[PDB]
Amino acid sequence: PEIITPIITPFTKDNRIDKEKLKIHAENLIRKGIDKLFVNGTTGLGPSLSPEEKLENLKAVYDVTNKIIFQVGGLNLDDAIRLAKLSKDFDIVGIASYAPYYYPRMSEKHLVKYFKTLCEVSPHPVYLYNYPTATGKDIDAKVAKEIGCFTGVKDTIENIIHTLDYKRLNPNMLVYSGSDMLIATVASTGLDGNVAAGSNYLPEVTVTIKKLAMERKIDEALKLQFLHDEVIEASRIFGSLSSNYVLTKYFQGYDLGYPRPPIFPLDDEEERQLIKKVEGIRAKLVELKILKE
Amino acid sequence: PEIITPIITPFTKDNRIDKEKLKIHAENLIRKGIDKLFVNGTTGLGPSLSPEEKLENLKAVYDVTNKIIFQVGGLNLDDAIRLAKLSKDFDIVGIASYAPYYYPRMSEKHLVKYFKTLCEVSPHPVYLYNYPTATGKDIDAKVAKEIGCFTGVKDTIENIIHTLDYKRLNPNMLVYSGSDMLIATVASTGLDGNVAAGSNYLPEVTVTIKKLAMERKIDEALKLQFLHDEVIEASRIFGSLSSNYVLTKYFQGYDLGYPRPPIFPLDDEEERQLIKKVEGIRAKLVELKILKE
Amino acid sequence: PEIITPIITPFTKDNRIDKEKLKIHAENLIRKGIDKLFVNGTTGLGPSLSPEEKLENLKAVYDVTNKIIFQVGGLNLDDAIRLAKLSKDFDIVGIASYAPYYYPRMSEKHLVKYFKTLCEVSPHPVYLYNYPTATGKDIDAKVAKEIGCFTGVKDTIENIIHTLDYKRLNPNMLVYSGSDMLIATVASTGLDGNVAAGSNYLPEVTVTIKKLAMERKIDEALKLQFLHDEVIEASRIFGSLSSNYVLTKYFQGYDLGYPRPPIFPLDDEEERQLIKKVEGIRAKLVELKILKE
Amino acid sequence: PEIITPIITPFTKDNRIDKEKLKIHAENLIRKGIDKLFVNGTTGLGPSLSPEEKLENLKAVYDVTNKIIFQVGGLNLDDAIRLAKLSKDFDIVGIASYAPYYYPRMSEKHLVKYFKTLCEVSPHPVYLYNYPTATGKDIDAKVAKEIGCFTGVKDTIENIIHTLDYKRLNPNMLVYSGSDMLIATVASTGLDGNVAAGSNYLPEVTVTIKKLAMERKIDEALKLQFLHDEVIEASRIFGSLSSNYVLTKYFQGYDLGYPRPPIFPLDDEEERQLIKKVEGIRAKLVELKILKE
Ligand SMILES: *[C@@H](C[C@H](O)[C@H](O)CO)C(=O)O
Ligand SMILES: *[C@@H](C[C@H](O)[C@H](O)CO)C(=O)O
Ligand SMILES: *[C@H](C[C@H](O)[C@H](O)CO)C(=O)O
Ligand SMILES: *[C@H](C[C@H](O)[C@H](O)CO)C(=O)O
Repeated sequence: PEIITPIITPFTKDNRIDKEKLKIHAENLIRKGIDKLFVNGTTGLGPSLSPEEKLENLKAVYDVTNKIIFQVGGLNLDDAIRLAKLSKDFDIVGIASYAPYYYPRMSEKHLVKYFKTLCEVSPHPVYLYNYPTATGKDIDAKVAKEIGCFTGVKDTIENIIHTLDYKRLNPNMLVYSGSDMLIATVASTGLDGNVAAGSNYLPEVTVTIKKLAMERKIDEALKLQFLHDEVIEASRIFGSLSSNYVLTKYFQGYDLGYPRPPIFPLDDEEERQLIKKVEGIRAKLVELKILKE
Repeated sequence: PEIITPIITPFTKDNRIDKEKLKIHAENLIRKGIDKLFVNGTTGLGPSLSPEEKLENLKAVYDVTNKIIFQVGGLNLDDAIRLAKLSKDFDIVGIASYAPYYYPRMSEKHLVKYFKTLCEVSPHPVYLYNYPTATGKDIDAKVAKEIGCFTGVKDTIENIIHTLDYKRLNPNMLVYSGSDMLIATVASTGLDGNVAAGSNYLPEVTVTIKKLAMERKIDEALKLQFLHDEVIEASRIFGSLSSNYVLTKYFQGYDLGYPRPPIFPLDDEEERQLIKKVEGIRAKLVELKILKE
Repeated sequence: PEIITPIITPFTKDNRIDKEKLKIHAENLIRKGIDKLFVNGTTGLGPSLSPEEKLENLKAVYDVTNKIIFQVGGLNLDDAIRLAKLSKDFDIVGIASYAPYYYPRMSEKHLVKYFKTLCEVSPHPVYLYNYPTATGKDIDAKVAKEIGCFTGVKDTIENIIHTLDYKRLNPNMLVYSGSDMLIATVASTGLDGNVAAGSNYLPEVTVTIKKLAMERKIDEALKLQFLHDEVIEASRIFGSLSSNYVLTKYFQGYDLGYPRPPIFPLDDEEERQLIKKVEGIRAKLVELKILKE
Repeated sequence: PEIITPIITPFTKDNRIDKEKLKIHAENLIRKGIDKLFVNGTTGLGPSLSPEEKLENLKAVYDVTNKIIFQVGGLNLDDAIRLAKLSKDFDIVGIASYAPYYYPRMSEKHLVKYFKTLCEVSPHPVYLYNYPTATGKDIDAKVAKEIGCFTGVKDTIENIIHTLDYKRLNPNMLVYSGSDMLIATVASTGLDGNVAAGSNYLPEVTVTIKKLAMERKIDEALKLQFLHDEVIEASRIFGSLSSNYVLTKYFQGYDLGYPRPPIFPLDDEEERQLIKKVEGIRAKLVELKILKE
């Protein structure tokens, strides 16, 4: 199974993508063993990016690696098709899309038509990004089977039965969990890996969890998974999407600029409180030799 | 109380806004007794419009009327602030925003900041568009009070206790329900009216439910409310946002072109089946003299 | 429209029904203008009562009045049938049942059969007690129509569109809201009344809101409804079912003993903090001559 | 890890517990390798049982094996205390309780006090039965740690993150999933097993999944798990609690009488239809040498 990072998008204080900070982060993740990078995902604020900015993300990360799944979805199908077509010139792993968001109670037929349209124009394997809480609707294993053209799915949902059903109904699909908390379990249970937001700031931890689980060191894998869970939980206190920038600086040492408002940066008081929640974990990880310092 | 129309956005065959068609629709709404037009709302596919398109919509409708509430919200706060500022040379009723959508679990602090920012830059009264199911979060009476700068609220929620609480906690605030099914009830119970999607295609009915209820003719208001409910229900069969276009052409006699995919137009057969569901209702309304021929 | 009290079941210090206190409570409710008493409801802790105790509550209240709806539902259909049958010697308004609770995913067919079974053996008119949050299932206007034998419905739900639909789909059905916060609205919108927990302790307030709304004094009815809402809200702080006991003694001047654990009594401090939250309101109602003091 | 059966309670035509049938089923389960029996659980319709019937189930099952977890909870705490103190004379594994069900919005303090009360009187280890959808309340790993007296937990929830959390926050606690669909996964990931409704009718399948997973034959375990999932899905067509009876007689060859209405028995036609849905699965199981024929 693989660890895939939904890469954060660094923005400048002028609210533009900071390409040079993006490349440093991408080079580091690849160096520390991350298999592939998911670009324009939730963690990268994809829904806050214009199509031009989605493409800009791909270009900059493509300077570092071709190990990329390129998220192109949105509420203007013509723009999503254009991005899909444009990816022809990049030797990447796949494109992806979440379901059309915001609008409640979209028919099954319309949702299927949306995805099959992307498949029809896609010059690469197409990944489903299933995230019901964010998008307001579910594209479960049976609907995915009906769409019929997915190479893989990232299933972000608090229900592993739901995730296993993709494998059960679609044996040749790649099936990933969107949870950092499930890296040990997913590697234990025959699933294909994790697109793990926490691998932005602790790629070492997520890779080592997966390694230990593969080795069938399940108790050791769980011990480390449970320390990583505490960092995930600390990140959620002030808002994980914002906290991810702070934790990446803290653990990896380079910064990633600002998020894009209304995803606001943590203020000084919030940062201090976040660091006090994780510095002990950071000590344990250095002790364990997972982190250098 | 008032009937406000979240006006449909007509698109051409090639996915641009049909400005002349939008002006015809707007003019007919005003002439048929609609009080204001809520531009770039959900019914208008506001989340699917770039900021420039949001501005185009305001300019087209403004050629017809200044009775406008201009919705400017989005996931790029620099863009919504720009739209808010640009509205200064339009003598309109107000600007509006839904909450930042898609991203789950955004903090009270951050949501509060987003809306206080818009109010800080706004040259007009600001209206809250509260839509928990689409945006994934709720800006209730309490949070509205803490933001402290809203002139009015559109509450799209089935819970009328929730809507009544805006008035309870903010006595001066104008408070509209986002439901077509609650026109008689809103009018009876001391609230300020409805922002009603179905008034796009049946403005005569929604204006008449309001008036009946205003005159304490509750049984009659309800009779007509219950008829209108059947039309809402039929619009949901193939997708209300797509169905609104078909109903407007059917009931009002002019067309509004296409929605924007992934809000896909109904096909011929769905159009036919939709019309069959509402024929006998059209007939009742002609007979009641609410509609002509 | 009516105000109906889902009467509290006072328990003794050794966890038995206090018959004398229940008769004293029932006399006062009837004296103060309450229309009917709903016995073994949620407020009465019906699900915590054995079938014997549910009969005992009926016998006691019936000493005071004929104006009783007798709730008999439970997870043993034979006991519910037996309570239905035993009601034949009581000259009461009707019997009632919530849907079978606890077990999720019960089929529509098995739900219809449970209610049709009770209608088949009932010597009295049958009222639907619809409470989806408590029971885990919804018996909506269309399901009620399918069951076909309800004389009325109490709909405890935060969605008045849902409550209105009972009237729409079943024009002869009596339709009550289970909300205290909706007394002004329900009377202004053509529904039949409220089965209101808060009328245990403020029957005078509930009757007055209803009267003011009936007389079309909506702003007066709201002002009063909004004050009542603050009392409801205070009661939720430490748990409504437990607080109702404390409030009834505070406002009506007699003791109602204890709830039945695990609905635990308020402790001295909770009781003191609660009274502190409503004492300003008690003063205002005295000043308005709604409460005599 | 273990497979624990939440054993069905067989009822006679006249709605009493069929002791002899219960004993035969209990005996067969143990002989087929089931580790422990969970008595008066959801599958055994415990909320539909009086305290006297809960105790009668314990006595009959105790004739067969002492490997019993005795579920005692309900909405009368005195009766649950009584059942707990009565279990003193039985040399069994433990007692258990779900949270007080039906009543929404019970405070954490009241839920804690309910369980600690049962812990203070228990003559055996105490197990948490956590079932949020059925009871309306979640007693999560943090609340479990606060209560402080649980030897183990049965977590009936699809979110395995939530189940792993009990282990994380309470490392000495026995942690079981209530899902039949998570048997391979739970065994793989270092949890203690499953309390599986489907082990009533396919005990041999559930124990083999567990053993395959234990042997790290994940693909083989999943294959069998996926077949087992199809029987669970089939059981849900006409209602799982009712269907469990028909499947047990079908797969195990003896009958378990009747459920207790409103859990109504399947009819002849529904039985025929269910069997036709699982026939082909039975053939697969025979071909895999799990079942004889
Ligand atoms: C995917 C990873 C998950 O969707 C986020 O965990 C959900 O917050 C991504 O694109 O970030
Ligand atoms: C426990 C087993 C689970 O609670 C169910 O199988 C899911 O409803 C039980 O006691 O039946
Ligand atoms: C307002 C009306 C409601 O928001 C929608 O009708 C709900 O679908 C609007 O902006 O369209
Ligand atoms: C009816 C009152 C409402 O059903 C509950 O108070 C809602 O909590 C009853 O029987 O109490």
